[PDB]
Amino acid sequence: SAVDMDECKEPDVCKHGQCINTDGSYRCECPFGYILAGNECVDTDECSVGNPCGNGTCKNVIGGFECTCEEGFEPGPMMTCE
Ligand SMILES: [Ca+2]
Ligand SMILES: [Ca+2]
Repeated sequence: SAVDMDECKEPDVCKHGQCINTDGSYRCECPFGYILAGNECVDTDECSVGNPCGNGTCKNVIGGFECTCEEGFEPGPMMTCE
C-alpha cells in the first residue's frame, strides 16, 4: 500500500520518544525529562545538575530523578525534597 515509512518507529531511530511521521522524514522529539542520543530516546541524568532534594543528594530516575535528603526526611518519586 506504501505505508509511509514511520522512520521513528524503527529500532534504530527514535525508540522510546515522541516522533512525528512526516512525508519522507521524521523528528525524534523526546518528552520533558528525556533526551536523544543521536536517535535512541531515553531519560537524562537530572541529578547531574544539583541535589534536587535541596540538601541531601541527587539521583537519576525516569521522568525526573531521585534524591535522599539528610536521612530523617521524606522525599518523593521524581519531584524534590519535602
Ligand atoms: Ca514518514
Ligand atoms: Ca532523570
